[PDB]
Amino acid sequence: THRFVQKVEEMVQNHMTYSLQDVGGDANWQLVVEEGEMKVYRREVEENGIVLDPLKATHAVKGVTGHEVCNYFWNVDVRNDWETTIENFHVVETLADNAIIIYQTHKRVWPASQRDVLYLSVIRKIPALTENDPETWIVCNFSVDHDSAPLNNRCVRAKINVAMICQTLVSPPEGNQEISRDNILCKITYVANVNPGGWAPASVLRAVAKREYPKFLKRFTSYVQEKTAGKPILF
Ligand SMILES: O=S(=O)(CCO)c1ccc(-c2ccc(C3CCCC3)c([C@@H]3C[C@@H]3c3ccccn3)c2)cc1
Repeated sequence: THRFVQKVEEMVQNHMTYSLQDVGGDANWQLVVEEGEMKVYRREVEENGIVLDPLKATHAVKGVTGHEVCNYFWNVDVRNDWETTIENFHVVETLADNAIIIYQTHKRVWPASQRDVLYLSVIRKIPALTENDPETWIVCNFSVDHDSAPLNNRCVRAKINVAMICQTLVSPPEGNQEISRDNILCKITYVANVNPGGWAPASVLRAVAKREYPKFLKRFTSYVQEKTAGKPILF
């Protein structure tokens, strides 16, 4: 269908295999911020003196489904309503109705150079592995090469592997009556592995992540709740 079908399958399954695991009981993850059901963890990792710190967060969001949260996360048309760190983005290629390649630049984090990034963004529904398990909706954004990447002399090229992974729990339907948003809960696992791609001072990157990831999770999840309130549910 397109040349990244196989790569998308591998990235998506790697997340299904490894990113969903619980880390509440795992001392290898440091719990760095908690704000109610929002739990943000990371591991301190450097390669060549450059911070890579794997970031993993869980959250539980009332009144929205995983399909909704993934649609709003993936849909480039609403990106600017919730995103606060992007300076410019351009859709570089459409691969399928569920997969695009995006070029974007991020607001500079002083005193490091601005970063840019070039990634495939894909949204998939992953069927329940057994009839006992929840279905999953996942967006994965992972860096790829491309010939129509911009020359941007201000920016160092970061590389990312991010996933927003959602499972949705509902009260079952009571005969012929729909499920209300009061009875739905979206369990989120969000993972972000970011390679700044060059020099950046470690303590500043760490302080910035510790502040901006929870701000992002809070703003984005509230944004989905606000936009879906009183709209029919899209399961
Ligand atoms: O969830 S997504 O796919 C949403 C689509 O954009 C995504 C999230 C985060 C990034 C990201 C890119 C660059 C940087 C750093 C690297 C060196 C200097 C800039 C960071 C650091 C961690 C801080 C950060 C955290 C959360 C949101 C934005 N910024 C994060 C990219 C994509």
